[PDB]
Parts: sequence; C-alpha cells; structure tokens
Amino acid sequence: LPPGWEKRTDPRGRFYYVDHNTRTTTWQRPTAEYVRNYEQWQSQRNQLQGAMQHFSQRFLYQRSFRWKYHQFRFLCHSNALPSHVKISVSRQTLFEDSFQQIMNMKPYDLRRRLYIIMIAREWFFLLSHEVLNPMYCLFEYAGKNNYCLQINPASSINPDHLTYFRFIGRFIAMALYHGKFIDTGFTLPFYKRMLNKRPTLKDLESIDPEFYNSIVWIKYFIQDMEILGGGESIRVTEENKEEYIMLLTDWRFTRGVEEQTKAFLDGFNEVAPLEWLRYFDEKELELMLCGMQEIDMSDWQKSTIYRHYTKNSKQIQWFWQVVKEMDNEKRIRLLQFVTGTCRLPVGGFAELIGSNGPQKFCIDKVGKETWLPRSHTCFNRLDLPPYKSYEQLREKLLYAIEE
Repeated sequence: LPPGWEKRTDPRGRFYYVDHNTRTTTWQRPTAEYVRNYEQWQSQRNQLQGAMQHFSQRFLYQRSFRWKYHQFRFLCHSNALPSHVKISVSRQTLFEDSFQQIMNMKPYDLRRRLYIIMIAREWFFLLSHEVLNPMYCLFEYAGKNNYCLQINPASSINPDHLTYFRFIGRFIAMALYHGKFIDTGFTLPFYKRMLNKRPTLKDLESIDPEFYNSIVWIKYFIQDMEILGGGESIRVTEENKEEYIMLLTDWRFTRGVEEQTKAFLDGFNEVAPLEWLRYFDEKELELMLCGMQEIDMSDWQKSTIYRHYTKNSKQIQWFWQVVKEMDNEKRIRLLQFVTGTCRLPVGGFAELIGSNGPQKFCIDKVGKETWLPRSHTCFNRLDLPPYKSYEQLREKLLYAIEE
C-alpha cells in the first residue's frame, strides 16, 4: 500500500482505505489503476472552474418538443410546493453535504424553491460532476478518455452504493423539476430506461462496437445458450437465433447493474414521477437534462472530415444546405443521431471525442441510394448514401433523424 494510506476498519467490521495525503477515504483498495484515475479525475475537477462560464451558455426555450417542454414545465410549476428548501455546502464538501442533506429530507420538500447556501446553476453543474469521483466506485467508462458513461458492475465494492444511486436519482430529478442543466454524461440507452423503453441492438453500437459486431454477424447465464463456430447449455441453432440475439442484447444492457439502476429510478421517481415523461423520447429527455447549445454551421463545417466524399462532392453539398435550412433544435437532433449526444465540448466541433480517442465528425459515401443515412456513434460517423436528387436526401435525412 502506497505512502499516506492506511487500511482502517469500520465499526461494523468492513475494510475501507484512508488517503492521508489527500484527506480522502474510499472503500476501494488503492490499485495503481485507482491512483491513476483519481489523479486524472482530480486534474479534470480543476479545469471545471473555467468551463462553468461556457456551461452558462446552455439553454432551453424561454406534438412538438417546444410544445412538450412547456407542458412539462407547467406540470412542475403546478405540483410545486410552497416555501423554500435550504441546502448548505462548502467547496471541499459539495458532495458529502449535498448527499447527507438531500437523503435526510422527505422527497417532496425537494420540490420547494430550493435555496443552496455556501449558486444553484453552479451547484447542479459541480455536483453533477462530483458524483463521478472514482472515490465512490459508482461508474466506469466504455471508451478511452471518459467517453461512454456506464454504471460500474463492481459498484458493490462500495457497501452503500444503492443509497448513492438513490441520491443521484433524487438529484437528477431535482434538476428536471427545478429546471437546471447537468453534465454527468448519461447515454441515450440510460434515458431509454427512464422512459420504460427497451434498448435495441443498434443502441449497442454506441456502447460496445465490438460486441455489437459479433451479434451483427449471423443476425442465459455467464452467457448461456451454447454457440460453436432455462438451459445451462442449450445449443444456438438457426431455429432459435432470433431469441438468442434478443436475450443476449438485453443481457449486455442490464448485466451487473440491475440493482444500481433500480435504485436510481427509485430515487428519481420519489422526486418527480417518472410517468411525467410519457410524452418525451430519449433524445428529448437528454435535451432537458443537459440543455441546448446553439449549433453554429461554420464551426461544424471546417471540423467535419470525409470518406469517399469531398467538400465539393454533390451530396456533401446538399447535406450542408439541409443543415442551414434546419433550425438549431433539428441541428442538435442531427448532432445526437450521429454522435450519440446533444453535448458539444468546450472547444467546438474541432474537439469532439469518440470511442477510440479524438474523432472529428465524418460523412462517408456508403450504401445504396434506397437507404436511410446510418450512423456509427462510436466513430461519430455519418453514412450518407450516394443520393441522386437533393430533395430525396432532404426526405431521407429529415426522416432518419426524427425517428
């Protein structure tokens, strides 16, 4: 064990670890992996300072979603409660204080006019990041460099992880109720669950490109149903491929994280009934939580790369015309369809990241002219088929993204 750390024993007999050089505690043994991630994550907590000014520039509007969002904001401004709710925090204790104080209260009191003390937009922004602190063990990423947030299947290392997921639940819901934007980085598959929708095989590509490609070719227990080339070892045949893919796809989305997800929803619902989101889809829901940014086309255009196309190619030229005709909401919806998210990083389109590292936006000539445009989220890649009439593309583009 490295200098500064000790292995203490809580009065219930469980073992945790104290880092005396950073006055921190964690339930996890200090791997060289942990000191790596904690050191890195804290280096990113420092830069959070300046990025709050950029965050301020996120916005929503002052059946469509402009519609649906006013209907929602009304359902909240009506079920609201009188008075105020007071939270007090200090900068080295945003998480510890927030956590203990919000779980103390009955969930409805979180629907009063929240008064943070030490600033609300700062608080939701900061706390939305403080909960990814590796100290707590709740999350892991799926790609290099913080790309694809996921519940950590080994969260149980932290004996209290279900309570923490309930607090995040409560916290995400307060944001929706009181109308503030967060920055945690949940994926669309996670919003789909908040809406009782079933993640599909296409969604897997956002989360596990390699695993998705396996299911693409030729289409339980520690991964039941036997393949070569309930049932402890029932062979996968062409006369039961369909059910294998369906059972195994669901498995990849739920495995290891079923308790943690329930506790998240349980926490969300207490504060804002999950059925208040009946109207919304997964992309519209990420919009509310995250907020819209204004997409500027000149930035997008210099930073987009091409494959088999060129700046002056025929359909690549019609693509950007449909964009200029598009309004910012449709622009963001195009953004989500292709990158997986409505969140554009601080640098601009020049700095969007991907599964395997940095990855600018990419439009590729692929597919027959009878196809819709496809995307590959993990590569931020758009497949625009070689279309023949500009209005044909217009139809197929605006259809591919509105589904």
